[PDB]
Amino acid sequence: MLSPSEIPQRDWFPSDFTFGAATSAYQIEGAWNEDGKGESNWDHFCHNHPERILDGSNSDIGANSYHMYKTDVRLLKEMGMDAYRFSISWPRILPKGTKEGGINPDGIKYYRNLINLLLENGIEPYVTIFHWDVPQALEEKYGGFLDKSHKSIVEDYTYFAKVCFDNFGDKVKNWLTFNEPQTFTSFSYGTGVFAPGRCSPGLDCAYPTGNSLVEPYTAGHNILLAHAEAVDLYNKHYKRDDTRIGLAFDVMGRVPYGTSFLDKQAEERSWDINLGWFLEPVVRGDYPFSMRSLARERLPFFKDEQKEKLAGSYNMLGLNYYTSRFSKNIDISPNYSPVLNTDDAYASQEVNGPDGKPIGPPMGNPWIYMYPEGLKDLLMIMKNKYGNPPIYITENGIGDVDTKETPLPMEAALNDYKRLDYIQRHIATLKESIDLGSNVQGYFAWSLLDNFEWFAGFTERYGIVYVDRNNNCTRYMKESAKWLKEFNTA
Amino acid sequence: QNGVQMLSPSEIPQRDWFPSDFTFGAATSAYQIEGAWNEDGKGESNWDHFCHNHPERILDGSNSDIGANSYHMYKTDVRLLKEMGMDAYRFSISWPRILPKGTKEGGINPDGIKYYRNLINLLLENGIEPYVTIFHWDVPQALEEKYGGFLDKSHKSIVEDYTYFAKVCFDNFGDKVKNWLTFNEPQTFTSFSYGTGVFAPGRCSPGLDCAYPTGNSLVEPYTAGHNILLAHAEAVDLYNKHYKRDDTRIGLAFDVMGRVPYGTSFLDKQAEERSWDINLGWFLEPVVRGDYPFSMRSLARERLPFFKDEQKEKLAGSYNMLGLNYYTSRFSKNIDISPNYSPVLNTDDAYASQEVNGPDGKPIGPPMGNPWIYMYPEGLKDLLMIMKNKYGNPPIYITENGIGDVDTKETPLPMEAALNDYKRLDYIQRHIATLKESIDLGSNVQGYFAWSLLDNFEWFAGFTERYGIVYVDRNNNCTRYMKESAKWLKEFNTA
Repeated sequence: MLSPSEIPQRDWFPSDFTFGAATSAYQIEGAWNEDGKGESNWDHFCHNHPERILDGSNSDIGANSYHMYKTDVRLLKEMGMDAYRFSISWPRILPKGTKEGGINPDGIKYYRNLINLLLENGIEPYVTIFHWDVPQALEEKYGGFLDKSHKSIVEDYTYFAKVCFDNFGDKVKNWLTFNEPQTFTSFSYGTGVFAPGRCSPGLDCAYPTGNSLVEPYTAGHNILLAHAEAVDLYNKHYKRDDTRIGLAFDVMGRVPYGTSFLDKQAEERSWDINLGWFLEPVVRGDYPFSMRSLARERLPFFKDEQKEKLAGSYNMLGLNYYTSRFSKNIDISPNYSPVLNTDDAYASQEVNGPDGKPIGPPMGNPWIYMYPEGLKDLLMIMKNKYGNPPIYITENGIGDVDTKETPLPMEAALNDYKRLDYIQRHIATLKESIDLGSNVQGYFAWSLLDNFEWFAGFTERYGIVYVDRNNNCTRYMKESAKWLKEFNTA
Repeated sequence: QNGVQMLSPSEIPQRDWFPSDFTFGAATSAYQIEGAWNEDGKGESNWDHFCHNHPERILDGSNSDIGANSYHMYKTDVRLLKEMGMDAYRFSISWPRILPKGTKEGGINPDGIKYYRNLINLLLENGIEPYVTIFHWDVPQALEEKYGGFLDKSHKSIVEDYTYFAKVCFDNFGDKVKNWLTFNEPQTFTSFSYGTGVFAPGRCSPGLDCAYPTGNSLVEPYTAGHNILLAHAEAVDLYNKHYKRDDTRIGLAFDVMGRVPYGTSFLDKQAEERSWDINLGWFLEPVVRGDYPFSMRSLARERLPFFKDEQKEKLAGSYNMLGLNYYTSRFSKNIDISPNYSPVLNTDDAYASQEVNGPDGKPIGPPMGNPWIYMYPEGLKDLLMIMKNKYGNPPIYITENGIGDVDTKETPLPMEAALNDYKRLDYIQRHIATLKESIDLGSNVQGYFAWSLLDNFEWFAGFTERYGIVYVDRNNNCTRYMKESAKWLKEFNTA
């Protein structure tokens, strides 16, 4: 269901508000080895462990955007988009990932052509420096963001950002240092469903030698050190009175399981372990109190000089919202003990509350339940607790299932009203939040293109534009994308 | 300052401002007023010892060997309450004056169960409901000298005697008293007795400046507190089957300072929460749900004992009414977890400081005279709303509230000024009015007790402070005179 008068109209938001779509470098690029591109960490994972991909697939082609960016810009423009959020392949720019491994010239040419073409068509680029693709070269030289020396990674990351600032600084006016560090670290060294795939012994991931209790924090700590270092560099030599830098946090809105004041407390620790873990540091200069008290020693401290670079190290914040959960309290005692870094929030995240019903109508996959109301909740917390800063909904959408046993007909795939409904609703929620005081300034539909979904392989289509992989990645606009064209063009 | 800015005439609390069933009274402490520490073979309490062997720990070196010698003037005491039209009267029973050994083997003091016996009937013969406090910091030196008192490691050598000093009370008294209070201000007791050691016996960690610097400021306060909690459920359960009655009620008295964030930051809001926890929740949460509050279990960790499920049962819901002792409030400023900070007292586990001055330099409220009471009636409302909205909105009795006029050797307080306590009158009228606003807001408060119906001994403060609404002439025959406050209260109840 949906509704006539309740349908978001472009003239519901200010003119300067921005609307666009987003994608990930590894998910759409392909050309995994074309033109001297280095081996990313995911290239390795997929190739050597196809048994960690729901369908054993990989992104050696993706949506072949590396060769078809011309059309990607073409869709966007006929869709009348205001901006395009894409990410840059660290391996494609720095094959060895280091300054001295050399700067691959082809990769620079690509992002220049894409950026220029996006600009000639009046589309603003919102670039994500790092979107999970860590050069495999660094992965073996000192264990990527798992570097316990805190320096190699920070310097190797900082130099990468500098190269980006140097070759795309005049055209790119909006930067994002990292994309969802909470996940990346949690999924790469906690559950281990992400590359490299480490985890505590006994658990089931590719390299069960890791430590789901101490690794996520180590990698996440470096990330924050790299952000502060890159942003320091940005503010000192590249920042213009009209350019911005920041980062995107993954986030699900938490809600009390029952009614006990205990579940409200769980909710708080939940928002903390999820959003605050990385937000609090870039805002005040240190992690959430809760975490320092529940993960005690397993969470490094920061030198005063670091606490200083991190605080206020942003002009805008990116929010990636999909669903929400119920947070039920879990008391401290001898009967319980944390398995994952995430179990430190001494709270469980349910989908179904005490009434047995789902926190929202299922959207098709194993985790997306529609609850746009949690979106407003998050927008009010940013507003009332963390200074109501410029927020951009950098990701939002759903993923239609399309597998071997239950392939999804192209005619049906193209008629995504479950998605069209989902988008309209969240976009309407931004009109409610704005009226409620939020400082949101834009929305990005997740996956302008159908593409690789990490461990989910090609079983899900998140795009608003259909990609025929068994053709020549030919593209066909979905109903959602067509509404978005009417929304922007009207 | 000296001048009192009082409430506008129209703003002055009237009696018909509250329901006919609300109750108004005054309160006192056994050791503080009784005196007669030994008369009639009464066992030595822990404070008798402290004061006698350590008069250096008393600001004026005195003790309460006589106090307000109420032991012989209970008739006069009740007569004042009658005149003032008081509805109830809170008081405590002296442990060593029922069992100079706190145990069966030690027996009982005939004249002990006599004193309190007459006291009650007399009170009941004037329409004055009695609210008795089972334990009020007075421990029989018997137990303290035996197994350290409430520092019992076993968790029963002391849970036995108490459950016995208690049970035996319900025997000779639980027949007239319709409202009981197991303990009074456990937090203060523990933290002051085995943390900063200002309270008998005076145990604080090495390096610290107390009488016996060999204790552990970070653990003892947590064990003594642990014991008191068990001793409570034990007793209460006993009273819930051997002395229970439909028109009776039972609970405990919690001391509590209001908490308000120091600054605008959300970090200070968080500090405030841990502060309400280390103070009120430490003991409240246990009797409400069965276990201490999350924050403490995370900040104090191992130092905070656990409970057996057959204990997490006898504590959960062990009360029909709760007692609140409110005096002042504080600003809670966040203090982060880091290599540069480590706890020294059991109270430092709140990772928060309790300021009196705000970031604007000014006091959270006007100083009332002594070293710690700042008038902030709003804090009382905040508390009542938490009891309401978070802890079930149970029956609350403001069991203590008042101020202490300073009276020392170097700065004697003339009886004339002592008798005109407009600073105290204003403090009471303001807190009483705050209850009227709390009642309209939904709070389930049902009574108010003025702290110290009598001028008396003030623990480590000795006789330097007069908290009474009735002046006591110790340099006479403890002759009593009503202060201006007590006179208004008589008009408030009588009008």
